[PDB]
Amino acid sequence: VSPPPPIADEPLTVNTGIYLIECYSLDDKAETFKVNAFLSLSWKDRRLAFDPVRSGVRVKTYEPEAIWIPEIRFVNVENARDADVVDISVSPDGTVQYLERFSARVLSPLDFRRYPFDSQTLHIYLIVRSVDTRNIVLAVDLEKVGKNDDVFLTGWDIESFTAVVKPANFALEDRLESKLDYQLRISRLYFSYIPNIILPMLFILFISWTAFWSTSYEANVTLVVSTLIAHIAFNILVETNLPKTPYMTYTGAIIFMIYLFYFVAVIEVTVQHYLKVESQPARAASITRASRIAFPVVFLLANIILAFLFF
Amino acid sequence: VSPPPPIADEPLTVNTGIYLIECYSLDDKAETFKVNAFLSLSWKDRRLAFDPVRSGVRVKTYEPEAIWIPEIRFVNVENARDADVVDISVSPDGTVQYLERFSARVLSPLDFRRYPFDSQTLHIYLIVRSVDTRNIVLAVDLEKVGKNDDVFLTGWDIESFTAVVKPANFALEDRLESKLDYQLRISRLYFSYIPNIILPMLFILFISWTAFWSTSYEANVTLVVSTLIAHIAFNILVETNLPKTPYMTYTGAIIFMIYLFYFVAVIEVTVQHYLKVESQPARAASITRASRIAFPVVFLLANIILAFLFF
Amino acid sequence: VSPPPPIADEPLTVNTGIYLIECYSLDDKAETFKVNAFLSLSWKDRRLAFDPVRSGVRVKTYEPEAIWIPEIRFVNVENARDADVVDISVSPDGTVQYLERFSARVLSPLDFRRYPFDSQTLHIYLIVRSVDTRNIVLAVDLEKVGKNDDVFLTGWDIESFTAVVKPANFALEDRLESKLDYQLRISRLYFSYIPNIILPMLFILFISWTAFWSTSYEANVTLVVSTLIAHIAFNILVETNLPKTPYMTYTGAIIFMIYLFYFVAVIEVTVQHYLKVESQPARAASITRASRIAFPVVFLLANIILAFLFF
Amino acid sequence: VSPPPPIADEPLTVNTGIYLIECYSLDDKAETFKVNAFLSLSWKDRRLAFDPVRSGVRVKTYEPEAIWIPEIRFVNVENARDADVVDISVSPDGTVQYLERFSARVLSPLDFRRYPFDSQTLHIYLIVRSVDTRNIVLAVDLEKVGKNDDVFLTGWDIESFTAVVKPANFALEDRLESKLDYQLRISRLYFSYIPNIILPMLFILFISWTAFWSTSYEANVTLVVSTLIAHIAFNILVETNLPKTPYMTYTGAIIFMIYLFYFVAVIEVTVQHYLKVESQPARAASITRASRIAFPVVFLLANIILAFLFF
Amino acid sequence: VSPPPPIADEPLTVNTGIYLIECYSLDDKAETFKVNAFLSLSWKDRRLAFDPVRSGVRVKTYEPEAIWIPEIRFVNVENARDADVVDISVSPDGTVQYLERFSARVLSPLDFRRYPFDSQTLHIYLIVRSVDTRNIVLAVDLEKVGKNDDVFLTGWDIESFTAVVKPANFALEDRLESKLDYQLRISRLYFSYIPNIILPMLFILFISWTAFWSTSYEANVTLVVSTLIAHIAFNILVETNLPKTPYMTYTGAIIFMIYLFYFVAVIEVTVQHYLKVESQPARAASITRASRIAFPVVFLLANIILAFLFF
Ligand SMILES: [Cl-]
Ligand SMILES: [Cl-]
Ligand SMILES: [Cl-]
Ligand SMILES: [Cl-]
Ligand SMILES: [Cl-]
Repeated sequence: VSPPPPIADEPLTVNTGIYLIECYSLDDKAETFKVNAFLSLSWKDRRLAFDPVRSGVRVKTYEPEAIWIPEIRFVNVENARDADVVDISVSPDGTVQYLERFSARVLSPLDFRRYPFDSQTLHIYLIVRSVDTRNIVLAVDLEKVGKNDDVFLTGWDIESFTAVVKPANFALEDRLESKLDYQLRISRLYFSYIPNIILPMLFILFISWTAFWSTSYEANVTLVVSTLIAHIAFNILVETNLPKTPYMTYTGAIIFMIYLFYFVAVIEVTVQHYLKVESQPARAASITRASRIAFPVVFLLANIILAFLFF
Repeated sequence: VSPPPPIADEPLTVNTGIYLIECYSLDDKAETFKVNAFLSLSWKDRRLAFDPVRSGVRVKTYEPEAIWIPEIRFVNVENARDADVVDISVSPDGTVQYLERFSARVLSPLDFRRYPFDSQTLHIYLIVRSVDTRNIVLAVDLEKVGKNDDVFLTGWDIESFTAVVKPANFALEDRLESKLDYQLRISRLYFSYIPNIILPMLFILFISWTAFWSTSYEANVTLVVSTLIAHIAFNILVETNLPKTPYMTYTGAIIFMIYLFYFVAVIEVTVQHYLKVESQPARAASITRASRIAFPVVFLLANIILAFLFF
Repeated sequence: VSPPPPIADEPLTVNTGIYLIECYSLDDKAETFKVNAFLSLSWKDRRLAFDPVRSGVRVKTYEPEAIWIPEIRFVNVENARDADVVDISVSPDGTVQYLERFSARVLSPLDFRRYPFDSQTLHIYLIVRSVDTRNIVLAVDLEKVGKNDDVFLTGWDIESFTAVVKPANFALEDRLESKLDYQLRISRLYFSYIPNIILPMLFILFISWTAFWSTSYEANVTLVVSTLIAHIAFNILVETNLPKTPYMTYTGAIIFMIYLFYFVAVIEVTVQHYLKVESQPARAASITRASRIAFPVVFLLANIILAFLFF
Repeated sequence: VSPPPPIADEPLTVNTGIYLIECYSLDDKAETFKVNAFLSLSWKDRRLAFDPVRSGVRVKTYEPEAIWIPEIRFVNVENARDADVVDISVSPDGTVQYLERFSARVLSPLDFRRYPFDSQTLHIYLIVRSVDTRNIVLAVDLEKVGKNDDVFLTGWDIESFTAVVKPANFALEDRLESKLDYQLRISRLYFSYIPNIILPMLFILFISWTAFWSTSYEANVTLVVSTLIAHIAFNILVETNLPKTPYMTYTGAIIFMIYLFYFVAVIEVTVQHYLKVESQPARAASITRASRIAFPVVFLLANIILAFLFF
Repeated sequence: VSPPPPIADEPLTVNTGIYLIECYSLDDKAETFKVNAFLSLSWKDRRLAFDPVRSGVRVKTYEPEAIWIPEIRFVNVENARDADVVDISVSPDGTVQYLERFSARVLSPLDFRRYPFDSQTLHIYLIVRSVDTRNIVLAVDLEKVGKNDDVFLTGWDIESFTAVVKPANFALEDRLESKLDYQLRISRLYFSYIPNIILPMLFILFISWTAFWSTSYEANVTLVVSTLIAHIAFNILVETNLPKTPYMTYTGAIIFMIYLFYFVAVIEVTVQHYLKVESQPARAASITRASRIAFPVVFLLANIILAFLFF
């Protein structure tokens, strides 16, 4: 089977449409997401036209083998989609109505700089390589584009499944290629963030600060070092629930600052001691009393600057 | 092969039935479960009818190729099912008796808010896309719906495999679609919950409370901080056995409250000390003696409120 | 091709036999095991019979397409087996000698209640669905059932590959089905159990008991709490080597009791102190001296009761 | 279905070209990377030549079956590529223009000796086995070699996709084989290295050094041992983000030196004590005061030697 | 197509040869290794013989369909190999020259008793099941057996790819089977063993021994228990880099002995104290002074006995 010849110097337009049946398995690491959906295509193959009175039928159904179907592919798929033809329906003028059900692991990039307040746009790029006998351009049939209301992505809000109606046609390896963009907007919904990650991580840091209402260097050391280990222990626990990135996340910035607040604390404790040791206990208690208000206020301000810096 | 024409303006009813052979691989994370089962279908194709005395046979067996079979699919499957035709049997009136054996990873959502007392309902949605020449509606043949007594899901009680006899018919991409709901009820059976998760997590919290029958700030600090690290260490150990959710679980609420009870404890210990340090040892021991009854009773009440709040 | 007609009202018997070539990949979690083996089948198709003098041949070899072969399947397989026909040989009386080489992930349940002294029986269930024209019953040909001497399952002793010659025939979806049971007996061989898991877990518990030959509440606390953390640390280390179950294991029972022996220990230490603190040092040292013999003996007895309870 | 006969004794040159569509899944462990790309090939099969006036066509398009295509393979692929023919175009002189779209997991080795400053060269080796009737040599058509601007490898800078135009021809199993080298240059971009790995690992080491401005052997021990455990705890946390190699990495060298700086520290602390214990408190404080400048300066120099040694 | 008839009562010899292209993915756990290679076969089918002057050709190339090819398989493969025919060449005497490129996950057993000094022999078993019309024996063509110089197995030294020229012919399911053994010798090259695993594990054990140059039971307890936790912590870190076996490894024996050296140490510390407590400080310091030389020397000897015991 060969492409349908053009009556005039015109390209064939293939009216696309993707309906998400079930969208799942979003790999925050691999920047992948698996989607099970419907692809719909329509074009005019005048060779396939018929007289309905003579044929005794209003619409003829054909097997993929039997007729010409355009080589539609995806740019950002891992390996080729696991498609299965659902229906092929030729109207008496030659307007083929194709529908397939596919499932493919897509590769859209993810940004976690604002984690756990991050929001994504998941791309699904449709392409069609123009043949040597006639060029092919894509088009979005807005009716045949949608999503099932039951489509669920646990911990995310599935905002909208839209499509840039504008196909960015370009040249590749001395041939025209028509490219459509299907964008799936999702926004994070991490509820348990504060009780699971921040709130307990804050208490461990606060427990460390009880070393300013103490003067025992033996108690002070246990207090600061022990809480530091408790901090690292808890970080190991929330390793799962955290973004594993080559850049700095919003949450990653907070965690880092907390490591520093342990470091500064130890300095205070060591100073408070070395002053008392060197018999200057005025400046010793002056520094401890200061820290009481200093450490918290500074932390608050720092976390404000920090926050606004990302948002 | 074309669909069977109606006698009048009626739709074709396809009598479904799923028999679970072996149900396994329930991913508590991915909200998936793999199932190996039998799909049975029945409809009336009057073209296929015969006079048994003339044909000399009671039932004729046909190859899938040879006769018309309806395109039945699943909505919530990951990738297409690994089906295989077992038998096709046409009775003398045209009633085709189809049977296939399949295996597919299903996507039903899971709720762990009541963990480890949670109970699920696992959905398997059957669909059939109506042809352009006649519409198709589904039906449940209650007899052909069941499960093998040996079907095992370790740590769960497989309650019932039922089906909502009511097919929710709807319109999609300008065509009718009939949808059936097959629900598999499972309820958790986590026996070792108390000895594996709660009982050792309780002892570690109690060990921390022995700081109210002490007055040594050096011992008190070691006691509370060390048990806090022991708590976090044990949490890392039961990380496996716990639900990894964006919402709060019943168990997750208990764990959180325990983090707080360490925080409050440290405050007590710091207060008991700062009072003794500031030479007010009456209010110092008053607070320690109070906590002895306070901390436990409060914890008990809190865990009662907590419990009833989920149940 | 259609089934071989009976002489009279008798069923066709298909003589089975499975020879394990290589048995591997036993998932203690998923309760699966992968097996690469030979399936052999024999039945009498009198239509296929020949006069060897006329045909000039002793045995005729046929292609699977060419002749009738019974639909043999497995009940507890994950997805369909990766079979490949090795040989089909018809003797002059019609006795077909079929042989295929397959590979399938089986689903037999595992019991770890006696871990690491547990022993399993791995089931491979063979079925054959009776046709509408004649019923089919299975049979074991003891000669064609065996295993390669090189079949290895690391850490297990492959005891015996046997088969219950009795096929449990039953009714399913209005038809007879013959079911054979192929059992593979394996017994655990965990040598390094004592040096890897128990022996170091015992020392950590003993180190904690050196708090009865001490009177320093500062030393006593460090001793008990630190060893408790060491205990939990080591439990995290042997998490791999341990059974992850919703029930109680033999080993899991020991581990739990050890958590309790830390709890009781802390009570002793706190009591020894609170008595010395309240100036009753007779009952203080009496309790410490007692524990010296008490804690060990009690532990021994408890571990005896415990052991006999499972065995 | 036979190769094109040579005009003279010269070999057939097949003009190659790979265009990376989407490059992803770089396994730092398995030394693999998955790539989805276009392979383009061109050669002259004079048998396929035509007179365009007589044939009434400018360019003839053929099915892979219909014409001779050279057996092109990859050396370093895991399993065979998931290729799909996009277009085959024969010009009137016999110049075949082949294009396929493939996806294969490649096996290029990785070197992490300079981690996280490492830079790789990812090899994709193209081969063609010379037939018994005529030899085949490869060639790079620089125009048909490139990459999509959107090709992303998270945490890496995709420098250049080049090809050594020189095909290294050699003999294998008594036949000529032409081998082309496609090199993909990538350089690491680990931004968060200092805040995620080094900076907190440095603070923990510094906290340990506060034992030189102390004289309490009880505090000194807690200080050094606790930080050592905090060190090991943090190493467990950054286990993910680190190279798991049988050789020494740059980072691995730093980590090792840090383990040693804890060891030397403990010696100091033990010495400072044993001197004070043996009533030689001049050499006791002399050693502590020394370490104050010693430990840091030595560490700095050591890390300089260390650094220059890899770079 | 049927097998080539013999001249007399002789068997057909098929000259084998495997050339490793890329050998990778060695699972130390699953005892598997994936290999991408060339399989070459040669036999004499006198039916296929030709007169080169009449045929006008030196060598004729045939499609797998067209001529008879022997059913060669592997014994220790997981699932069937992903083979692809590269070339079939018949010389004028009937000597067929077959070549295929395959990729299969092999199952050879591994021994880690001498870890990280272990050395393996990786088996690839070739078999051919003799037909009912003529028997088939295998043979090694030493020329067609080899490996690519670039074949890499990270952390191992690929010593030699050899083959036992002696095919172990045997009877299975009433038929002859010829079995060839292809052995791949590999020896471990774990360079970073000492700096990554032993050297830091030694320091942690030595840090514990600084309790013999101390008399503070409070310091002594912290010292020994803390280092024990540091030991367990480091063991968790090197869990990756270690062999997960049901038997005892060389390394596993060292680790165990170290657990014991902590146990003995605690006893010393407890004794040194209980003697000083019972006012016998001569035997108290005598035991501490002894241990100073005892513990190290004993450890050295023990590690010598230990070492020689495995080697
Ligand atoms: Cl695609
Ligand atoms: Cl489906
Ligand atoms: Cl099966
Ligand atoms: Cl390839
Ligand atoms: Cl094979």
